[PDB]
Amino acid sequence: SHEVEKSGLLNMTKIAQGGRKLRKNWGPSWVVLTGNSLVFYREPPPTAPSSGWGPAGSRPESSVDLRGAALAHGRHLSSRRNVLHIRTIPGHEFLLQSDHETELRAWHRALRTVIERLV
Repeated sequence: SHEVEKSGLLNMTKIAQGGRKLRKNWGPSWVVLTGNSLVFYREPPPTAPSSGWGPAGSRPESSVDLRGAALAHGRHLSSRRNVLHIRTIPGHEFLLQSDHETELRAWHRALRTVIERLV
């Protein structure tokens, strides 16, 4: 469902788009996890960021379908300490990273839970 599972600021880079490799370009992203998607915003909501979406007129930069997505530690792809690699069925791949180990850990567990429930 579209109910929000988790939201938070993470550093993110695209690694591939439709199977085409991209050079890393790390930047901060306001991230929203639902029961079926990961949604990226350029900046966090102007207020009440724990709502995930913030105001309904706030437009995301991009979104991916998590059905059949795969998660792995991102150590082969980045030297950054706490990094996760997500690959999605249309061939979009990205890394998510945080300086805070506990935050990235929670995201890894949450993403896996959402993904498993979609099987």
